[PDB]
Amino acid sequence: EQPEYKDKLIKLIKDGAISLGGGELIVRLNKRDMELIDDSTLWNLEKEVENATKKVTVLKKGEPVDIAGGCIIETADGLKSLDNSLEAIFNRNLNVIRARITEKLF
Repeated sequence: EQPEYKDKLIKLIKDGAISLGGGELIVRLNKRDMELIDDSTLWNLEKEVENATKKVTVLKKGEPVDIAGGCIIETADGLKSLDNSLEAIFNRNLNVIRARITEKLF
């Protein structure tokens, strides 16, 4: 299989849910290799979406990305960029500042 974190992708879209507070956010997934994959179980994706929030989320366009799908709203009042590159190039930005916070304002 090798697709062990292919359920992490769903654990990432669900993470973006509450972090968006989205009713209908047309989730633009991580290319076709995800646009055919993550949107194979559709009513299983929109489960906890209408739960904690208000309404259910339906994925749409399949724009080529990295590893994780950025869930941007149709009524573009907001745009959560939960990509892999915005989590792995952002996780360093967390540490580089935190290493800078090992002396700052002393």
